[PDB]
Amino acid sequence: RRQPPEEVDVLVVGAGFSGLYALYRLRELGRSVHVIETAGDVGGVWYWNRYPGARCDIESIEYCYSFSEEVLQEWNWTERYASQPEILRYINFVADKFDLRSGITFHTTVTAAAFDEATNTWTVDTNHGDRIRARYLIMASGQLSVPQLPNFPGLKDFAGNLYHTGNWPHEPVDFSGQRVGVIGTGSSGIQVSPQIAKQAAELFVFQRTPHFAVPARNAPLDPEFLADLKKRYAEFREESRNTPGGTHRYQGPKSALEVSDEELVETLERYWQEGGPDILAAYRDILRDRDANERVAEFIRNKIRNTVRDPEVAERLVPKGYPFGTKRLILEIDYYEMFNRDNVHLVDTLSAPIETITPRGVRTSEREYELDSLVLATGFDALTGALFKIDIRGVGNVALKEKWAAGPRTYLGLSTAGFPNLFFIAGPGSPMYNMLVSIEQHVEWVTDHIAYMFKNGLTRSEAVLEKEDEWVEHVNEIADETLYPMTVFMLYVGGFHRYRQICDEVAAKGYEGFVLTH
Ligand SMILES: Cc1cc2nc3c(=O)[nH]c(=O)nc-3n(C[C@H](O)[C@H](O)[C@H](O)COP(=O)(O)OP(=O)(O)OC[C@H]3O[C@@H](n4cnc5c(N)ncnc54)[C@H](O)[C@@H]3O)c2cc1C
Ligand SMILES: NC(=O)c1ccc[n+]([C@@H]2O[C@H](COP(=O)([O-])OP(=O)(O)OC[C@H]3O[C@@H](n4cnc5c(N)ncnc54)[C@H](OP(=O)(O)O)[C@@H]3O)[C@@H](O)[C@H]2O)c1
Repeated sequence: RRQPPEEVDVLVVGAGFSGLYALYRLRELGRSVHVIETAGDVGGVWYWNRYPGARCDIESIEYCYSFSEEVLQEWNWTERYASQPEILRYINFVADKFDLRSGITFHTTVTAAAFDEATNTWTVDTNHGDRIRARYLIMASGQLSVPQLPNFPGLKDFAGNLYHTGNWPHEPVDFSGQRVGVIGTGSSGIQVSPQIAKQAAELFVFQRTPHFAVPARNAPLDPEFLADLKKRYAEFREESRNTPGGTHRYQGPKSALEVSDEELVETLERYWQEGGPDILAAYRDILRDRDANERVAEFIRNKIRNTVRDPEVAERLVPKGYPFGTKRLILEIDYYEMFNRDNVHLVDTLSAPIETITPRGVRTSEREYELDSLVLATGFDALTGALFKIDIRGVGNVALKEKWAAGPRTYLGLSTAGFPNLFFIAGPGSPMYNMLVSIEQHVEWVTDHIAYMFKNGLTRSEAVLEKEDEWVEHVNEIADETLYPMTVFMLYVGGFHRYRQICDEVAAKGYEGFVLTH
């Protein structure tokens, strides 16, 4: 294990996509930088979420780095949507190309960080006892980096094998001949269940809230397509940077209501057959009005009812109530087709809640389920989970967990008043669709600001309380034009293109909203 240095210009937490780029760029900018990563290697979510079927929901050609021309040319994506193993190879390939691991401390977790106004420096501590002093602290700790253990009664009494998709074994697990239970039907559960059902004797999928999922229609990547794209990859990426989703996507111009029944069915079957989340933008007001939303929602519901041979099973797979697209749209591969298998059973925990885990399995208010293995696909902590596991003290030793107790309050989602020289990558308050585009934009803005601080001899950068309140209010206001609040708003819904413009303007105006001092 590598030892974190005593002093550094910038200390980064996290060796996922965000922290690795920050490390690369701050090196290129002539700054001393170092990373602290709990995991044994690089990758972030793609190092932890090694469960079978883990797959990206953004097309390979978009979900990738663009800062390096060599990488864009030498790497060859193979499928429309990259599997977790491939994304990890891609990440390790970048870490190898640029010798990043020499500036990373693995097998180490940041536990405390306190800002000292006297020296304008952060003092960062780790569980292993290391103490690092850094002028700036970059939190690349992620949004879903804390696997959340569902507070199930009697969980410790389970006699079989317990797995969590967010911390999957680094050696493949063979479920052949087992009775397996999967708890959770989000992205993780929908992706891992079809893979497990190929091995297990009996698979029990425990679902509480049913969610929307459309077919991914994953396909090999035409190698000649990739060849032509590489001769124009920089232009293609700038295109992507000028979109609301940070990805190429057709923008439906027509209102979901003004169309006929046959036209709405044919347009949506088009998307349903083409696959992917682009169906979200089939019509311009899917996420703008409940009526347009429900019209597109019923079509998907009926596609479910038509795929599941058993109408009893189908109707509980059909989401109802909350609107379509308000939660990140899941892509499924043979998931709804799974429930037509004879070794798969859908357990509706809305009708029969889980009372306790037992030595032999899971006991709902209906029966006890005997399971050889239990797979928890129960998501992660909120976007603040990685930060709340750290004792973060700012001016006046006020802990961040307190100020953010009523929610995370930031300026631009990048900084928070009372906590200078601290920046969040891909955190709350910023756009979160194609995270690789948003991550590159965030790393560049932050490391540009840090280079700016060193260039001008300034040593303390702090967001202004009033602008923080203004930002929190603006983010809230733009949200009310959408159906998102129907589930301190954390997500910026304005779109990547408009957000980047905002951030560039702030930077082009001497970092308006910040207070730089020495
Ligand atoms: C299973 C899964 C699938 C996803 N699929 C997609 C997708 O298809 N498209 C998309 O756009 N986004 C997707 N995401 C979102 C994902 O968070 C981002 O795409 C991106 O990978 C996040 O990069 P990051 O480096 O900011 O965070 P992470 O990859 O989460 O990296 C954070 C790292 O920081 C470490 N860390 C945290 N706290 C500490 C600490 N105190 N000390 C030391 N180390 C610490 C963690 O161990 C982790 O390695 C997915 C996320 C998950 C979990
Ligand atoms: N690109 C991809 O393919 C991919 C893959 C994995 C994850 N992700 C992303 O990472 C995020 C999390 O994904 P995720 O699937 O792992 O988690 P998730 O989306 O938060 O869903 C967790 C599921 O487990 C259920 N659950 C949680 N606690 C439970 C309990 N105590 N009892 C019963 N059920 C419980 C939840 O039911 P309820 O809904 O009723 O609460 C939910 O269905 C998502 O935003 C997703 O976009 C993406």
